[PDB]
Amino acid sequence: HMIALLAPGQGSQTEGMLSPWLQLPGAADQIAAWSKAADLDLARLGTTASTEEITDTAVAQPLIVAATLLAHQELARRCVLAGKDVIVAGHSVGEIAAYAIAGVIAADDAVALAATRGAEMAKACATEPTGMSAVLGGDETEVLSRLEQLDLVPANRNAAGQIVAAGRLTALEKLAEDPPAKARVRALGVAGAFHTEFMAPALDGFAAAAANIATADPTATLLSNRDGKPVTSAAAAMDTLVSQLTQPVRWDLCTATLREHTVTAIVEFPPAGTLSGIAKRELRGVPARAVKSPADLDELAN
Repeated sequence: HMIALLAPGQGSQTEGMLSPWLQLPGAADQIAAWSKAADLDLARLGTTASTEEITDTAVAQPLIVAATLLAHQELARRCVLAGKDVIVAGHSVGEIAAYAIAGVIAADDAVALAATRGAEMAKACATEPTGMSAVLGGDETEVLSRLEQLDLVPANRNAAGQIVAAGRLTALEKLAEDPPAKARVRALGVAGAFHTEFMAPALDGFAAAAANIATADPTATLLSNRDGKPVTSAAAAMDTLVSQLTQPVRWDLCTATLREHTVTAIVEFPPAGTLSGIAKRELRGVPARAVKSPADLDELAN
């Protein structure tokens, strides 16, 4: 059989998200090591900081990856999944955590790389007034067509009827003013058009950081948001990760690939979001587990 391990992206972070994890043995110590690598007080950020302060992309990205890996670390500690085949996939910034889960990069380097990705993208959000807006429902063709008409990018293709448009706020506003029939448009609380050319100025810093990190070929099937296909080599995986900075997240293609395999169970790492639910739609009959507390890293075995 095969267990799908899914790593969440931005939008799922919440105040105190690390509290229930800093109780584990070695947790606090790892956050200290990661706080150093990312030059960020992740400890206070994930426990006391306000949801508003942590919504800053420069912070939520490494914080989300940190939460994800703490769980993975503990999961690795108890060897609960030792011996079981897995397929790994992450959404957006979640890919960095997915890479660490799949053994491409060390956890400390993953968090620091995530912190760089956040600081660089934050910088990029300042070069143009951009944003992202979820578009739910509506006739797919009409919605997508409308997006191109407005110079908007379908930065996220998450599932049928589940897309995220991104571009200049100016174009996002014209979208919300006249939405395609039946389509709901909701502006997301993000500083810019992630996964689009508008993040281009963040490439240099992100690319340089990635090129200096020690990598290894994935120890497990690792999918990419690029096209839902696996990246089989360290180099291919990293090059794709850097490139994803300005490219659409094809989450729909990733889940389609999961279907191709014999995924018998779905595990979504914290801060648990909506990946489990999205993955359920295509992998019907497959049980899912939302990891939001250490008291969950047990059932995963059975």
